[PDB]
Amino acid sequence: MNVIAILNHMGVYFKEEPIRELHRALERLNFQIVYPNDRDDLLKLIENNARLCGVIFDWDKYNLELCEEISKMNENLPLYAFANTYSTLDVSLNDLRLQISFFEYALGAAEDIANKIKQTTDEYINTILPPLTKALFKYVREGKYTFCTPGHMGGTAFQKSPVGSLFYDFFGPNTMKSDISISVSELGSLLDHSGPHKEAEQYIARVFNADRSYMVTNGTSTANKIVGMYSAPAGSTIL
Amino acid sequence: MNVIAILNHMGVYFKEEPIRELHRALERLNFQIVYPNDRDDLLKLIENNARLCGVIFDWDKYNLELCEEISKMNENLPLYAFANTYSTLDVSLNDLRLQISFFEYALGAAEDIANKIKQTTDEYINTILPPLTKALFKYVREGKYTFCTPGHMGGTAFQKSPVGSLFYDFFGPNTMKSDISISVSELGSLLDHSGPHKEAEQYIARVFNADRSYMVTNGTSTANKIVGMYSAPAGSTILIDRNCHKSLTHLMMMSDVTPIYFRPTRNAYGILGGIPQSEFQHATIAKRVKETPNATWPVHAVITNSTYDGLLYNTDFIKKTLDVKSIHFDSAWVPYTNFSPIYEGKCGMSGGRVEGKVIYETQSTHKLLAAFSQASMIHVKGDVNEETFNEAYMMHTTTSPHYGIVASTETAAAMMKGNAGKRLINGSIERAIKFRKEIKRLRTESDGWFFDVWQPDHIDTTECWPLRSDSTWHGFKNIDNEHMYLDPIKVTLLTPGMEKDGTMSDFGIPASIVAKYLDEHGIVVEKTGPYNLLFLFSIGIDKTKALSLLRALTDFKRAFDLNLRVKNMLPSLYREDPEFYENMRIQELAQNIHKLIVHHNLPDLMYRAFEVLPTMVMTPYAAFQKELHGMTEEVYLDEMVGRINANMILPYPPGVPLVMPGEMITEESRPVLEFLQMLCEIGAHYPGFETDIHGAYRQADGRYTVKVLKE
Amino acid sequence: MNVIAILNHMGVYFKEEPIRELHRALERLNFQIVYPNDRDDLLKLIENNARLCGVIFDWDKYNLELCEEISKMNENLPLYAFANTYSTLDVSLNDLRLQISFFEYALGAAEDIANKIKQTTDEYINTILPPLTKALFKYVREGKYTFCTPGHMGGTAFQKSPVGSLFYDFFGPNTMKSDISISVSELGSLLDHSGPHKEAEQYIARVFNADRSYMVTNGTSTANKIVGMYSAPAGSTILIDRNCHKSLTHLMMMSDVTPIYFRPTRNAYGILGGIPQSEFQHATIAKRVKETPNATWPVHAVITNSTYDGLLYNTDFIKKTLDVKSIHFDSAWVPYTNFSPIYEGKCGMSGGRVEGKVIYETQSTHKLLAAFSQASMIHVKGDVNEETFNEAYMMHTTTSPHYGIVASTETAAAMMKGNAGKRLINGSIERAIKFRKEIKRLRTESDGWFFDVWQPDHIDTTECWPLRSDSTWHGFKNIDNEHMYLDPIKVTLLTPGMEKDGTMSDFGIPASIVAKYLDEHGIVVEKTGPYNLLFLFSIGIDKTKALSLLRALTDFKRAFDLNLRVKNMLPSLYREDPEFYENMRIQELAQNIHKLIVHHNLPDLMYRAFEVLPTMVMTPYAAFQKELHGMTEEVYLDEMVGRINANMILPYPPGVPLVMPGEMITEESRPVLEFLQMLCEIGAHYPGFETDIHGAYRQADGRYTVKVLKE
Ligand SMILES: *Cc1c(COP(=O)(O)O)cnc(C)c1O
Ligand SMILES: *Cc1c(COP(=O)(O)O)cnc(C)c1O
Ligand SMILES: *Cc1c(COP(=O)(O)O)cnc(C)c1O
Repeated sequence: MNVIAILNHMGVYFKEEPIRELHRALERLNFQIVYPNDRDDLLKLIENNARLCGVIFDWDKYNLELCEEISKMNENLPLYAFANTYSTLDVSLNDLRLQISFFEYALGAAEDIANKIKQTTDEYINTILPPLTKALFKYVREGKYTFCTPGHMGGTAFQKSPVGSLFYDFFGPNTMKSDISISVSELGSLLDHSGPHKEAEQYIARVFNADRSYMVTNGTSTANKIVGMYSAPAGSTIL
Repeated sequence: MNVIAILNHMGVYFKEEPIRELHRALERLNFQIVYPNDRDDLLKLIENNARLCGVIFDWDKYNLELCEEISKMNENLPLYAFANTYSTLDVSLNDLRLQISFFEYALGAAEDIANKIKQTTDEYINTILPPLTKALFKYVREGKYTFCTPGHMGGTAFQKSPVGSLFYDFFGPNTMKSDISISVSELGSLLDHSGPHKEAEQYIARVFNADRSYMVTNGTSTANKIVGMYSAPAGSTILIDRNCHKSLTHLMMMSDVTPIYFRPTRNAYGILGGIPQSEFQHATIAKRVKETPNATWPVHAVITNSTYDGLLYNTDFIKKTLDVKSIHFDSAWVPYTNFSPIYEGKCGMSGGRVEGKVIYETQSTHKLLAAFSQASMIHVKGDVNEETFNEAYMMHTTTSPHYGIVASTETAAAMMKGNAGKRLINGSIERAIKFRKEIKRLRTESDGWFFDVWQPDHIDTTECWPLRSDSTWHGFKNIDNEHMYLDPIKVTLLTPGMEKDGTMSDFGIPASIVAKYLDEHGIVVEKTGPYNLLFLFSIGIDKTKALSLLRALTDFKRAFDLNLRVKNMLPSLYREDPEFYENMRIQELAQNIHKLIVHHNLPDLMYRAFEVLPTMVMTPYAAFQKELHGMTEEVYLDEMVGRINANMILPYPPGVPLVMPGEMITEESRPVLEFLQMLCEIGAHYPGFETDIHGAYRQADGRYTVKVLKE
Repeated sequence: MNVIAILNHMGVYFKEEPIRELHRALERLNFQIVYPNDRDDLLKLIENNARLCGVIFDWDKYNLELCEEISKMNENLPLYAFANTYSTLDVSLNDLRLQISFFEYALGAAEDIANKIKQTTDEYINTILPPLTKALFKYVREGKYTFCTPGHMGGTAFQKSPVGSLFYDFFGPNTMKSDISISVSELGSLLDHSGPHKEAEQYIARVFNADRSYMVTNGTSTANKIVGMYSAPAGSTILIDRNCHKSLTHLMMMSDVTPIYFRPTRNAYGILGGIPQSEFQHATIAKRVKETPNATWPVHAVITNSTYDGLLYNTDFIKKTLDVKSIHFDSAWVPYTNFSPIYEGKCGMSGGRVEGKVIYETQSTHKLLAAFSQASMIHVKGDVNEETFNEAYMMHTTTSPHYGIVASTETAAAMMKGNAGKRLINGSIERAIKFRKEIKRLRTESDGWFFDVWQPDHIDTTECWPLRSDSTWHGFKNIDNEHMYLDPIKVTLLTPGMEKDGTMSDFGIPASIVAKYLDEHGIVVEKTGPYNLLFLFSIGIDKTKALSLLRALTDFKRAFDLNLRVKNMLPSLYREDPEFYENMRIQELAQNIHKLIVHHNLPDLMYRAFEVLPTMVMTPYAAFQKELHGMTEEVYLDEMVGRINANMILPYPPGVPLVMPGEMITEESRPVLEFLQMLCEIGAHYPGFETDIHGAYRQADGRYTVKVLKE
């Protein structure tokens, strides 16, 4: 997730020069820059490419041809449209879910714009991800809780055995660090149904239209036997 | 400041080759080179980009299309125009302030041209900056004076402590070196009023049209106490306005004076109007003198122009009818009524010197300008004693002023002179009027309810809209004509909830709910409460911050029409009480609060609690003296009829004082006490909307207690 | 803060290879790598270099030589010690605050180690900083709030004007972004005393040993007015010291109180001592009450501890003999009498809570510490009312404080906490005692006259030298034992010119000539005049600024013994009058001024003028009321016997008040007027050394005029 789109070329210099200054500032924080062509070019960069999170275009050029087609696909994609002096909204742009970030064409302030894009991108990551997954990714980058199960502890024992180094370098460092048990306080437990695990049951049942949705960790073949041991008395009758 | 512009391309080689040689010479001295396109390209590099100082163009190509448009934006802007053999000036280029530097197209002399541009740029910096700020910047680069105050001495002690290195590296090396005191000879002292500080006081008064002006380093709240302690002896009489600030109340509590409160006008939405013209008469002021025990002739008058909302007065009528030798205008919200033709004769500085009188103003600096906090001014228009007024200024200013704020106080005045400063006031007005038209355009075309702007039906003109007597938008009963004006930059948004006659309605959304939604995206509401919203459109609000407010208003209608949840809209309000705000939606909360306003009747109790002034027993100065002795007690809110309060009641909403410290609530001020008991019931059922009254302490049962004086 | 230290070299390859791999990984996250030599090399990288936060060393090599010396300086300093297989702790390493992070020498895992160092470094930053400063740094990096105050909003308006870009590019981007008001929820408000501002009052009072410490944002001159406006009702009685500051005089002119002036001790050199122990008795205070009309029992006492020269008193005797429920200590020059064992029982905060009394102190911040200007504190030691004292603090502090100074006020209290902060107090004392020994060493070994330090004959000890009764260095006649102390960091250089008995000599150089000579190299004398030179040896004076002062003193003896010209020695004085100072040398100017002091008799006319007290007719508050009406006139200096003055006379030298506003010069105070007429004659012959008296206006003939009240 580091693709920034810069659509259209006004042909002037006071608008393209800030783009050239921003081109060298976004690459310092690991971000790919793409230059789409016409309106149909930007539409192909959203359905096909899924690692996009930034769309830069002139607000006084396509204010109704881009704010409608993008909202039908991704209703939370951060838009980095650049407005002008005589810029305004439209009456047909009220019932659309968008995230437009306005800016200007000022020289020297390209460094401050790069910090706002990185902060806005972090807000999009924290929104599309559930709170249970957010706690797992944050524990890897921020988490030094030792003396906890499992025994590998993010792949510590694999760095001592020669055969264990081949199994740790196959998946990745972030793979073994995300394999933790219920030995963490800020993540709760699955059997306790509290904390992040409590909000996960309400987030799945609401989207899938249900009242109480669980998470079976042994496939469907095991989940069928859980229901069968609830409404089947001894010597009764099942269909 | 290192941007050099090279406009156009002649196509020839004897003119473009010196440009290529100069391109490699200017980069050696840290200068950015830009290549604009046509004539409209260079015009966009001045209004948007402010770090530009060099314009290179052919003189025999655009000698009239560039020398006129640039002169309308900046006067001292250097113009590095290249002339030819058959080149001359124009008759239409005599009354224009420009700085044209001629050169040639000689090869090999590109190094000598770069030295001339660097010196010209240095002369531009030493000219547009005031001598006080210029001497401060030169002292940092050239200044090795030791054994001086403060103790940090440019950040010397911070390099020895491990924790001090994090605080020094945050601001910068040039930040701590500029924080010096009066231990410098070539910069003078602020209390001495000599040297660079003497020329700075005469420069600020010339920009803001005044005779003498000081630099208060403790905000406007302190500047109001310096003037009040100059024309109000012990046992005199002052004419302070009712809509006073928290600092203005302390002025009455620190001086043994007998104030006379006025009766400003107001409507039903809570918008503070103004003082009628009948209160400024001679028979009206003299009538309240005999009725008030221990009161002589008023020798000072305090007028809050403008108020907290943003409604100017008419100084052309006050300076002639009001017979007060010391008239004060608390200009804590209009530090710009000078550099615009639609603001002539609206403030105290606009006009001439009034004989036998004097005008005082406390223009705020860190409010609607661009400077550090705790900065104010004292504008004096008249003939006052210099040896007497100087002693009153030292009673509120320390002997070691912070030059980091003093340099910014004068900088805000230097940013206003010239065409580059006039476009900041007019630029904010054009962006404000444009935002006013975007609301009326998205109101009729929309399908449903929409926000409204407290403005007349005709806003095509570009001036202050007068509050006439044949209009229905202001809603003021019996208002004086040509006395109350409207501030264009002070856009007052009205939320649907009330009618045009002052009653209520079935469908309505309070302004307190919208204020919480704006804080989520990052919008701070200045004033909120019943059905009104206030925003600040100063010179710092550019086109990005202005358009960000309209998008947040359109998103509130979408989330309300679709009936969303509180958790999926207001995450900050959900964290206050997740149990109560669980199964509650955005339409259930907006309708339950609206029914409480109609049931408790807010517009009627608020309008009748501010007009009837409570009986003032003693002076506000005597109320604070009894508190220091220890004769104070805490009683309940329902048990206080006939007692003398100790503090000032500042209920939110709105934001005006209710009972002054020293008054008594008798049988005449009955609706005054009913306003306090009404807010305690409406602000106790739903979390997040608690009652906010400065003076009422919350206990453990819900009943608020106030501090009164013992009998 | 990005210095990582790697000590020693094992010589093996399995330990040095991970060091080289980590060298290429730490540089990717901006970190400086250093390689010290032996054990003494690492110790020099902590005291001198404060930007260090990482020490890498072998655990099985120096487990006891490094874990003890480092803990004595910085306790929270992270230690990246690398252990081995057979590694263990020590019994002598239990009572030491350390942060040891164990690692291995695994290849390829250098990337994971770099992430742990960056996370550990972030923990050190989020620990040594107070929560109020932590919220300010996080708001700059993370903050998207629009429509806030002030109008600049981190420098938005400065990017639109050409003159505004020069003021924004000087400080830095992070400077203007940290200047926000009380419009932020996650930072609280200063007037509300909640959130981060609530924990800041408990963090400063705990370190400085207090119960309620506030943050004044207008210097010490304003904090003294808040204390006086709390325990001094109208028509009461206060015990203010005679050697009061300019702000302390205005406190008496703003409150209708009856002050009682003391009679501190003094010598002939101009160094004022302190209040004797006989003035604190019950028979002395009650005697002046009956003699002074309209005066009751004193309820507040203002004690200047220490004075302007730096002389500590004895609080162990005042808190028991002085029967005042509100004893104030003006600690504007000793913000460190707590972090050293040689300062116990010398201030009001040292010790416990006095039964029935309260201690109020206004310790300065931008005087002898490291913070922005206009910063002070209010220390409360006792059981007082919180709701009553809160109203007095809001009468001098604006509603929109400057967080750039508030963050620096609490930072000064955090830079002194811990052993890393205590080394700055003890380090400044060791550098001060060393400077005192260098003067006596260069005095006897030299050939001729040399400067002298006002210190006892025995300075081998490291403590405050008491002023005994059997000594001749202090010169105070009839002084109380164990009452007056000496500040070691307050070195007073006594220039030759007077004897040890109080009379005059034949060969000497006044201190006024030396004061201007030090300014040529960049040294400003704090206090000069007769034959004294006061300096400040705070934490800002490092080993470079201390040694530079002695070198400038040795150059004055060389230029005076060789008899040089004024033009080739004092170029600043020569530019004032090149015609008069043409054929004049350094010996002719030094001998002519010395004869004028003996002729006019300065020590006798100064010791007798400041000793007696003029007849106080009315209170200082009533003197300012008559000035506002306009009954003030300007009379000559020779025509004022029997009149009432309006301003305070502050003659230079020395720098202490002479006549308070509201007193009368009759037949008893005859030497008082003789001191003013003597300075008008000695300061008129030679330019540059003119008479400097705050209150006397210079005319066109030479005679100074003062402002008195009309009869
Ligand atoms: C495939 C299948 C299963 C097994 O699914 P798993 O998730 O692998 O356990 C169970 N029931 C039915 C009807 C299936 O088709
Ligand atoms: C905001 C305001 C003040 C306080 O301004 P500061 O400069 O922060 O002291 C004082 N008076 C009025 C009328 C105000 O609106
Ligand atoms: C220097 C001084 C002051 C003034 O200090 P500021 O912080 O600049 O206001 C006040 N009182 C005393 C005793 C001083 O020495």
